[PDB]
Formats: sequence, structure tokens, C-alpha cells
Amino acid sequence: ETGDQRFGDLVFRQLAPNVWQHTSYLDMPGFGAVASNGLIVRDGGRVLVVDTAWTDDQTAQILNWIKQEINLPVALAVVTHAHQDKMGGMDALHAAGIATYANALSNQLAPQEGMVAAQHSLTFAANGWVEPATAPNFGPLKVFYPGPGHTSDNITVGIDGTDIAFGGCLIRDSKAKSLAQLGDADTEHYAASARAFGAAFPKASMIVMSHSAPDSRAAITHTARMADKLR
Amino acid sequence: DQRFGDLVFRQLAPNVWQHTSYLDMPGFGAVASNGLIVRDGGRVLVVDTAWTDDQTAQILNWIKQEINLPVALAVVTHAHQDKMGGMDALHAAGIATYANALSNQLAPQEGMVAAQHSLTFAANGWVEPATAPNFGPLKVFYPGPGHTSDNITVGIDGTDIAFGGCLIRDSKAKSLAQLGDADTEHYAASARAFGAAFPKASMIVMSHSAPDSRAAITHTARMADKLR
Amino acid sequence: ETGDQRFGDLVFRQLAPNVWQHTSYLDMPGFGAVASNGLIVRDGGRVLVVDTAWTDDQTAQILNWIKQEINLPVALAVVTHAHQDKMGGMDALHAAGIATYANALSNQLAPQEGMVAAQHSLTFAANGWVEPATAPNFGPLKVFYPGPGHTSDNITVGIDGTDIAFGGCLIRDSKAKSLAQLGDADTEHYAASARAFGAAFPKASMIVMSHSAPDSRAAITHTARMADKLR
Ligand SMILES: [Cl-]
Ligand code: NA
Ligand SMILES: [Zn+2]
Ligand SMILES: [Zn+2]
Ligand SMILES: [Zn+2]
Ligand SMILES: [Zn+2]
Ligand SMILES: [Zn+2]
Ligand SMILES: [Zn+2]
Repeated sequence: ETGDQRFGDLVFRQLAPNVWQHTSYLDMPGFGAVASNGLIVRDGGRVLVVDTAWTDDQTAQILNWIKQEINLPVALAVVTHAHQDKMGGMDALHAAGIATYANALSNQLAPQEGMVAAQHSLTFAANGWVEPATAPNFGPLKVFYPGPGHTSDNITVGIDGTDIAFGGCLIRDSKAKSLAQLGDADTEHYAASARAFGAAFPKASMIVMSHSAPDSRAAITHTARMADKLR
Repeated sequence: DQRFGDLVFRQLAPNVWQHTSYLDMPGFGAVASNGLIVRDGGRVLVVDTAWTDDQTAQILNWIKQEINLPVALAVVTHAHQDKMGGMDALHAAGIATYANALSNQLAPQEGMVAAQHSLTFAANGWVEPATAPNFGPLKVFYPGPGHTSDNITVGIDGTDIAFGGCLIRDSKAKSLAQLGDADTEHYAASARAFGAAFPKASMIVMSHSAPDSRAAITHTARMADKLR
Repeated sequence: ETGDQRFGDLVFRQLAPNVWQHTSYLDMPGFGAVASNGLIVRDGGRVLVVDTAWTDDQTAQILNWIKQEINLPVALAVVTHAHQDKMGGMDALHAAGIATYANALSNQLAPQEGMVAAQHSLTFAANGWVEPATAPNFGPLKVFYPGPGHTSDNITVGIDGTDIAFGGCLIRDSKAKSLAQLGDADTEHYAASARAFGAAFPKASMIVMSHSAPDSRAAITHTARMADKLR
């Protein structure tokens, strides 16, 4: 697609002057290639990454692309929950010397899920905002825990200076037929958590998510309505 | 057993009592919920409120009569009415209250009053000590999502007792009785993590069964395997 | 039965001058009491116990019966696998200061079974006989691991100087209609393990077992034949 950059088996799409979406694919029975999206953010003289690819090899390719297209050191990465599409490439981040951050709950779940925990645990205030001492020097990344939904540990990220907020796997596109939630979903609170994401980033007009192309805020209201059906 | 008003108290160890309160739940009838009272030197520690403020005040008045030591702090194990229904009674009495940060985030949505203090947890599940000041023998462990996303558990140092709250059901239970806020994927691992956090505990106290052996942990984990 | 002795919820039957069988019961609602048998052995001025009762309180009843009726200290207990009927009372032994022994695998399985591990681990040679250094001062107790059957960890015990051998839950009543084997039974090897128990204690004429009264060697051959029907 126009605006998409193929790089090995990954796809990169510039979303804003300092923001790109990375996309990697995992082959799954019945579906073929399943895409997962993350973000790359240029912040002055460094790069920040949100979410790995499905695998270490793919995540190394993200770092390779950053070297080629941006040529600035990757300072830190934040992963948004303990599923393979978000934390599958933690090893490649650590081998590159990148400081990694995740919800403390994500780090506690990672071993059970067969993932590597991030090096640092984020903790959150009772109002959902990250405790700033657990997320030092995050630059424009505003990390918000909306409550359980897609998973108990899912977190979300707004990018200061842009119209962009990343709902991860919590938010689905405005035309999604289902939420694709599984047994680790909290179907009682999912709707309120989706709405709390909307409220935490009320001005964001481009909503980026893991398994759909970027959408309008209609993705948030649609997701919450579909989640209403689950309660 | 001992009675103050509508509350029942059962001594479990020299310094530990179980408190039991009841609420009529549409269909089920009178549902019991258990919490703990711990005497620790010159003070008393409470785990979980009763279903209501009035019932929780009854706990506080039994403590004053039978123990006659001030209640230093209370910890609540998740944002459901049987564990946090009586928060206002604790705050009216000047008691410092603690809950998982996530429990305090959920409390408004659940129609609960939030605790005054938020507990946070290391990646290994043990509470960050700075967030649980002066908990004495209370060893607070977050086992992972199960009954709810926010459920926490507590062992009593120097006793055989560990409190699984609503995560653990007794060895004769037929089901977990979990709802939409349960995590059926991780429930079994969380039950097993609770057992591993308090591996020497021989009396397992829980919210909706009388105290049981470690068979309650194993049975709960086996039932949880069947929801995965 | 004639000659049996009651203490609380337990029944004791003298089998030989220096050997008693202890029987405890577990209430299975709608099914009645499930009996489990173990052994008590007088060896000079000390007593040796094979298997606990189902619970700590029942096992304390065993210890009190020993004190009252034999009045010799219990030096050690050996438990024959990690099921409630054999290890359910470990805490009662430890509280009384009795040294406890089990197959290393039984001790490894105990935590996940909700049991308390024994203090000491037995290990076994390739021929099934216990490594003597791991079973110090066992006196007349001859411990044999016959291979997987009832469980992977089940062990068996002969009593030197008597005609008695204890098959635990591996050997079943010669009138049994089924093995009552569960998910942790090894049905490929069960028959060979029962036969190995018979060959390890070839002169034993009284076969004591966990869930029926003492039998002849027919209990061994019948059990092996029942297991043959499952290979
Ligand atoms: Cl995953
Ligand atoms: Na025990
Ligand atoms: Zn996910
Ligand atoms: Zn996803
Ligand atoms: Zn609950
Ligand atoms: Zn409950
Ligand atoms: Zn058995
Ligand atoms: Zn048995």
C-alpha cells in the first residue's frame, strides 16, 4: 500500500513526522498471516519503541529498520501486555541494550506465558496514570492503565505533541465484528476500560491499535459498545 | 463460635480470629463471607470488611470488647461487596485502609469506597514493602488474576494460616462460582502461586468456605484447570 | 473383626508379635468410609511406622495408641507414596519429633499434591532396592521400589524376620474387580511392577495392602492379571 514500507517481512508506516507504526505477521491455522502493530517514536536524539514484534528475529528487523531509516539509538521500549504479539521479541531488545518497561503485572505473567519479562516494572496510581518514578525519562510517552479488558494487564500510551494514542489490543477498529477476546479478558470491566482510555486521551484523533489499521475515535466508542454486549 | 450482633467470630489461633457476616443474595439466600482479625502486640489488624458498614462496625465493636486494642490498619483483598462493603465504617473509625491499587481503581465502578492507600506489587507477586508500612505478620501476595483481576492474598507470619480470600474454594466445592470479571486463563496458575507463596501453611482460610487443609488449594487449581 | 482394637476413629489389628496394621477411614459422602491401612513395627526398644493416616488428627491417634499400648518411642516413619491416605498426616509425625522418610519422587510430588514432604529422601538402585545410605537404621524394614504402577513413586516394604510384606496401594485385594487406577497410574508397567514386588519378597506369605485386609500371595498374581488387562 501507498505509504507502507516493506522491510524483510515487516511493514512500516509513517503516521507523523516522528511516529511510525511497525507491523509484523505470525502464521496461524485457519487465518494465515496475522498482523500485530506497534509504534516507533523519534524523541529528539533517541528512539522509543512501543511493543515488540511476534518474535525475536522480527524484533531485530525493527531495530535494523530504525538504524536504516532513523539512525538514532533506541533508548527504551514499553510493552503493553503479556501476549506474544507484544512481548515476543523481548530478547532482541535486551540483546541490543535497550531498557524495557512493562506493567508489573505483565512482568509477573510473562514467565507463565513463555515470554521474557521486561527489565523494569511500571506501577500505576489508583487513577490509572503511571507512577512517574517507574517510567523515568519517557519523553512524550504518557502511559495509562485503563483497567482490565483485553487482559488484566493491558496498558495504553499517548504520544505528547501528536494526535496519536495507542490502545494496543484493548481497542478494535470501528468495523470489527468481534473483540477477539479470550479467557484472560475481563468482560465485566472491558467496556469501562475502553471508555477510560478514551477519557485519558480525549484529544487524540488517530487511534492506533494492534490488530487494525489506525482509525478515528469511532474505534473507541465501537469497542466499548461491543464490550457492553459482553457484560 | 462467638457472636456480636449479626457477626460470628471463630478463634483460629491464639492471635487470629475469623469474622463471618451474611448477606441475602437474590436466589442463593444467606451468603456467608469470612475475613480475619489478627492481634499483633499492642494493635489489631483486619483483613476484609463485612458486607456492609453496619456489619463492619460490629466487627470493630467486638474487637474493642474482646481484644481492647486499637485497630491499626485494614487490608481488603479485592473490589467486591463482601470484601470492601464496609470501607466507610473503617474510615469513620480512623483506621488506615489498604487495597491493591487496581482494587482502588475498580472500586468506583463496583460501587465501593476506595481504600485510602494503594498497595503495589513486585513482578514476583510480593507486595512492595514501602506500600505496606507496619503490616507486622501480614505477608501480602498478589497471585495473579483469577477470581478477579485484583485479588490479593495474605499469610500470617508465625501461624499455620494463609488467607486465599475468594480465590480459593474448599476441597468439597463443586465449582469456582466465578463471574465475568474472573480470569479463567490464569485462575489455576494463580491458585498454585498462592500455594507456593505460603508453602508451609496448613490452615487455608477463604471467603466462602470454612477453613480447610491445603486440599482446598489443589482442588481449586484442578477446578480452574477445567475452565481454561 | 474379632481381635481388632479401636482407638478413636482408628482400628488396630495385631498381625505378628511385633507388627500391627493401623486402619484409618476417610468419609466419602454418599459412599461411606474408605479404609487405608499402614503398619506399626516394634524393633527392640523403638517403633517404626509405615504410612500415616488420612489426616494429622488420625495420625496423632496412631501415635497415642502406640504410646498407650506399646509404650516405646517412634524412631522413624516411612511413607509409600504421595497420596493423602499415605502422607496426609506428615505434620503430626513432625510435631512429635519423628524422623520421616519417603521416595525422593514422593517428596517432589508432595507440594503439588497438597502434602507435606518427608524430611528425608530415599533413592533406589537400578534393581529397585533402596540405597542403604538413604535408609539408615531401618532395622527390619526392607524397602523396595518395584517400578511404576499405582503411581510413579510407589514403594513397598518387607519386614525382616516375619512373613509380612507391605504392597501399599500397588497390590489390591485378590477379590478386587478393578485396579482403581487413576491418571497417575502407569498402566504399561503396572503388571511388571506388581510381579517385581512378588519377586523381591519371594517368601512373604502375608501381603498387607492399603485398601483391603491382609491377603495371601494370590493378591499379587491377581493384581498383575488385572493389570495385564490394561496394557
Ligand atoms: Cl501470547
Ligand atoms: Na500433614
Ligand atoms: Zn493480547
Ligand atoms: Zn494482540
Ligand atoms: Zn469477589
Ligand atoms: Zn467473595
Ligand atoms: Zn495412592
Ligand atoms: Zn491408597
